[PDB]
Amino acid sequence: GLTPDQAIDAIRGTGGAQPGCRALHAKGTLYRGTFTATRDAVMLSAAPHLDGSTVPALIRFSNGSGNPKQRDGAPGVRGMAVKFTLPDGSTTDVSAQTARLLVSSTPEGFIDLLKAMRPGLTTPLRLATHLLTHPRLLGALPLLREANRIPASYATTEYHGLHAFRWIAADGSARFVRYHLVPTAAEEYLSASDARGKDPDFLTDELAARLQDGPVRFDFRVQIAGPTDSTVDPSSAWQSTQIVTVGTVTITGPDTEREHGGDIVVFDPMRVTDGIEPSDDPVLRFRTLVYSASVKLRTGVDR
Ligand code: HEM
Repeated sequence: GLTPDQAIDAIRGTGGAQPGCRALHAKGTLYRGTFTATRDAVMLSAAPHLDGSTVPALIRFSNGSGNPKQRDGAPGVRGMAVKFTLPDGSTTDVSAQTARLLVSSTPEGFIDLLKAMRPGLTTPLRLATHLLTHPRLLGALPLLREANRIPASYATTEYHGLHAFRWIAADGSARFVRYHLVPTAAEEYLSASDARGKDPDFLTDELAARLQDGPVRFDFRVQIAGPTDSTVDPSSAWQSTQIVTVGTVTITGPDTEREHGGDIVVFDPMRVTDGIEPSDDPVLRFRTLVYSASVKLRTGVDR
């Protein structure tokens, strides 16, 4: 179907894939913190970072746009990606953003919507046409709106991993889960009016001041799949309400140790670890390949 390079082309054609920048989620900042799982998390997965010990956590908050100069006050998706360092030095990532469900069940559908939302030219028509070709999306309009809200702070909105992951415990038991990173701070958003007058990078200024005041916390919750919940379609709503907090990410300040010299920081949803396996999700599988392409472009090195 769609190839990694074609995805990058589509992204570039919409304003992303800027020189030296992540093709998408170009604008973002790194923060330092730690993660500690609840005592029962070990019953769900044998992953080392979920055994109750405290591990290092690198967090990047970003704007989904491919434009590194994207204004924070403009409508748009926000991202929160976390990289956990394990005892043996290896790392595992959790990638999440503001939409509750993926707009499409396939990489092809996603890219088509990305292009339909390209220049402001005839966007209304292009989007309308896309919707007629993608009925399911047309029936969840409120979710598309929710995904592009303007948060008062990166710390005052929630993020979702969307894809299902298979969590396997030491006893060999397994369950499929979807990731949700929820703030302990009250959720808060800005009106179009208030957002309009904000500085272009008001979210990073806000977060810097917020952290100076004290740590920021996000609870890591997993939604456990129900009997008819699809483990392969991230655009499909789940009926399960079996959602449990498995840990907390405590962020204490901006990072200054990473992305210097030749250090490359990439949050890949496929970077799992023992006790966690990716589902047969086509978008999930496609992402690692597209990210490798995006990284190669911004760094020059490939993997
Ligand atoms: C098939 C569709 C998708 C494509 C083509 C895509 C592409 C990209 C690209 C090119 C980047 C910049 C990567 C880099 O250079 O490090 C990126 C970043 C990101 N993507 Fe996706 N993505 C897709 C779907 C998703 C989904 C469904 C999520 C939801 C969890 C997501 C969450 C993120 C996040 C959180 C980042 C931020 C990375 C950071 O701050 O370092 N992406 N994506």
